[PDB]
Order: sequence, then C-alpha cells, then structure tokens
Amino acid sequence: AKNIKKGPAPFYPLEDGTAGEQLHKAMKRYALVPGTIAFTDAHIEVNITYAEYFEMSVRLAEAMKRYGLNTNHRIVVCSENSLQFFMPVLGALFIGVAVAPANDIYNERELLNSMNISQPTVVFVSKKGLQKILNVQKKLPIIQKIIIMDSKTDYQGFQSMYTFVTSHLPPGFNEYDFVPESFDRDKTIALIMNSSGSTGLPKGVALPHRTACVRFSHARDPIFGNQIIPDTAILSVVPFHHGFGMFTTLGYLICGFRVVLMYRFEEELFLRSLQDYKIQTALLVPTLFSFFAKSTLIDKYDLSNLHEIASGGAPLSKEVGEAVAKRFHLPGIRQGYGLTETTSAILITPEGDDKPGAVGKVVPFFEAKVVDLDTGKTLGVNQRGELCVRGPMIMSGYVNNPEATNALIDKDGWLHSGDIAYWDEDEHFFIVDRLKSLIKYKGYQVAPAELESILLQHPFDAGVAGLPDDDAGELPAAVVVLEEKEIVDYVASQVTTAKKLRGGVVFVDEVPKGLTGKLDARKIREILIKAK
Ligand SMILES: Nc1ncnc2c1ncn2[C@@H]1O[C@H](COS(=O)(=O)NC(=O)c2csc(-c3nc4ccc(O)cc4s3)n2)[C@@H](O)[C@H]1O
Repeated sequence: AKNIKKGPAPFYPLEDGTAGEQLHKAMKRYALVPGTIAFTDAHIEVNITYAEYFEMSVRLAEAMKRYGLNTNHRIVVCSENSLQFFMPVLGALFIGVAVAPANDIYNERELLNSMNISQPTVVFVSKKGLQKILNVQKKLPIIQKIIIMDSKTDYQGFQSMYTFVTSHLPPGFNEYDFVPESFDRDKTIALIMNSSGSTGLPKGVALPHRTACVRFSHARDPIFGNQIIPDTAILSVVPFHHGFGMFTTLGYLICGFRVVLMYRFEEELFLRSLQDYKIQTALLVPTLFSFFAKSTLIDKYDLSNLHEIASGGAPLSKEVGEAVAKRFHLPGIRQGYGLTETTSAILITPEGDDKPGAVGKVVPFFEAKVVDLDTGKTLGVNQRGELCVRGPMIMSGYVNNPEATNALIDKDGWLHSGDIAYWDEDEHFFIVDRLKSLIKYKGYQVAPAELESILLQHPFDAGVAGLPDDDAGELPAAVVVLEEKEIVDYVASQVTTAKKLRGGVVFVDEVPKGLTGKLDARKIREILIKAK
C-alpha cells in the first residue's frame, strides 16, 4: 500500500451540481462585475467580458433548448481557438447536451471518423472548418443543422450563432432569469473528446459532468491549480478542442480569469502579449520552448507580472525547462500530466513542491501506481513500469466501444496509460516515455529522450526511433533537423555502448510531431525505414 501514491485532501472542496450549473453560477457572478474580461483575442486586440460571454452563452443555451436539444443529443464544436469557441460549449453544458469538439485540422477521413463516433445532431463550425464539414456530412445523416461560429450574419447560406439565437429566442428574454438544467452528473455526458489513437483511428472519450466538476476543484485549488484572485490574466496557446485546452480553459472561466488567446503562435505577439496584458500564467506546450530557449527578444519586455509558465501534453527535457525558467526569472516550469481519458492532468507540480524533470504529484481524489509489464505486479520506489491511475475524472468509457474501454480500465478502476514512469522517495513522478516509443536493442532498453537530449547538445531539432533489425530487434536511429557519421561518432562518445546510434541518421527539415508536441514515432520510423 506504501507503493500506491495517493493525492492529498483537496485545498478547494468539490462543489455540488452539474458542471453546467457550476459554470453558470460562477460566470453569472463575474458577469455582474462591470468590466471583467473573460476572453481576449491577442491577434485582433478584441475583448469579450464575462457579462457578454455569459449573456450570449445563456442565449445559445435557451435557443438550443427551444430547438429541441436535450440530454439525448450531441453537438459538435469544430473550430480553431477563438473568442467564440466556448459559447456553444457553455450553452450545451447549461442544458445537458453532450459536446464533441472536433480537431479543426483533422483531414476529412479523421473528421468523418470523429463525427461518425459522436453522431452530432447539430454542428457548430468556424468559417475555416465549414468546407471540411460539408465534404463529409453526406455520410452523416444524423446531422440536421450546421451553424457558423465566427460570423455575425448568415454565412454562405448557414445561420450563425447570432441569427440562430434570434430565430428561436423571444425578444424580451432575460438572460439573468435563466436557470441551467439539473440532472444526474454521473450519468449525463459533458464532453466527448477524441483520443490520441496509437492503435489507429481515435476513439470517442465520454466524460460525465462529474469529471468536469472534479476538474473545477483542481482548477480552484491554490496548490494544484490557481487560486481565485481578481485581475488575473492567463495566456493560453493550447488547442481548445483537446483535453489540455478544454479543461484548463473551463477552469479559468470558473476562476473568473481573463483568458488571452491566439489562433496561431508567433514569438513576438506572444511576448508583447505577456507584457501588455500583465499575464500571470502562460500555458504552453513543450514544442514552443525552442523559441524561448535562445532568448532573443525576452529580456526587452517587462514580464514583471509573470508568476509561472506551465507546460503539459508532452515531454519537456529537464535541460530546456531549466534553461527557459532561468531566462524568464522563474524558479522552474510548472508541469501537468494527463490523458484525454483522464479528463485533465492527474499529476501536477504542486505550488512550492517543485523538482526539475518531474511531472509532479498525484492530484486530490486520485491514486497512482506503476506496474510490471509482464505480471502486472505493483512496483516500488524508483522502479520503472507502466503508469496506472484511478480517480473520479476517469472517463465513463469509449463511445460505443466497450472492448477498448475494458482494455484500458480494469475492474478496480485503474486506467493503464501506456506510459513508462517511476516515482521517487518524495512521491514525485517521472515520465520516461510512451512504452511503444521505447527502443529495445538486443534486450536492452533505449529511451529516445536521452539520445535526443544528447543530439540537441550539438551546435536544431531531432527525433529518435528504432530502425528494425533481425538479430538486435531494433537499432537506435534518428531523424535530425540541422542548424551522419559525424553525428553517430559524436553520440557514441557521450553514451554507453548499448545505446549507440547504430541505426544511423536521416536528415529532414522538420521532425514530425502533433499539436501538443508529441513526436510521431510511427512517421519517424517510416522515414528511417525508407531512407536507411
Ligand atoms: N507533462 C507530460 N510529460 C510527458 N508526457 C506527457 C505529459 N502530458 C501528457 N503526456 C503524454 O501525452 C499522452 C496523452 O496525450 S493525450 O491523450 O493527448 N492527452 C493529453 O495530453 C492531456 C489530456 S489533459 C492534459 C493536461 N492537462 C493539464 C492541466 C493543467 C496543466 O498545468 C497541465 C496539463 S497537461 N493533457 C500521455 O500518455 C503522455 O504520453
């Protein structure tokens, strides 16, 4: 039992009611404080207040209700990050309609797969994503209505959220007398998120309202989240359609924070925005740390108010993290680790309990352990195995896929992450890598991160994978973005014999990786397999 790591009691208690009720209540309070800003588009320098956000979301909620949407229905939200993104999200949560965000850069096959799973009756989509939706809806007769998110007028023959609302709301509708729907928060689905899909096509991850309600505890937790304090602004550059961006942003709204967003990253827009908006917290993914590592523009700006930079969703090398923290005059980088299937982060760096390299400690309400791959036995301190976690943010299941659900989550509620991890004498957790990413040369384990960090030492980017053999099983190899034998012999001079770059090198102009910064191990393997 000493080998089960447990979250402590929460510093902010779990709240009663559906996630919709909790968001409604908080945002109505902020709405009544004049000038409170909920979202800011840093690209166009436009703000929207809580009063405006609250009022439009409630109008969208009532309209959707009058349209006939209820807990038997799903909507899709398909959009890049924007001021409008969370309007249909909140509207739907207020009335118990399940929300299925669809990645806005999905190709048509991926997009069709996602909506085939969520089976939406109504699709909310940005101007930019509209055509992809049209290109696949023929195969999805479930869809009865398409609404454009980021237009005020009708747009290409489709209603916008504004004209939709106006065609279903009484003109004398009072937003402040609206009452959100009450329902069973364990049974009623809040979100249907898409999984990563290592085993192929993504799945639909169903998240009861309860898991959002537990997130809101973590979010308001002064130690595992961010204490509610007026005039707090966050700069977020994380995709809203992904678990990382979805449940941080809903938390920030519950906290009454100003969420400063950007539809795409640019170094200077980011840095000026930190300054001019007096940002207290920047929420990043690891891939962006490259730009900030070399400094450049940083020390020009007044970042007096920056308290923390938080990373998640992918590995962050200890070196880069420490380097970037130093430049920003921060003690370190705050981490969070989670999976779509755990709703949000369930390992988080507690305030004042930092340890370089660690992704943090088990959050309140949760437990974690690491197990033997061969027998499933619980392992002890410093022993690497598969990270398993359990707690009330674990998904209720993959939509219409009970087999995959049971393959992931066992009878005691443990979710099997597919990550190799260990914990230390103080209960800090370290992520080694995805198990499927590990390289096995003649029986010995080789972790790509160590070879990558070593290749990064040479005076731009790189990805390490296992080139198959026949005797060795795999040989450590790398694709490298420049700023072969020169690299190979350099590596062999930094590591032990078992983890030398016998696989070779393949030069590319870009290392394949996902939105949140996870390397595409499969694509990198194909690149090496073709070349060498
Ligand atoms: N911090 C991390 N370090 C190393 N690896 C990390 C990681 N986080 C996710 N991963 C990897 O992503 C995989 C899952 O990817 S995923 O399914 O797309 N889902 C996610 O990546 C995911 C879902 S929720 C979430 C986070 N929420 C947060 C809230 C606050 C905060 O400060 C930090 C975070 S991260 N991440 C994991 O299995 C793991 O391999």
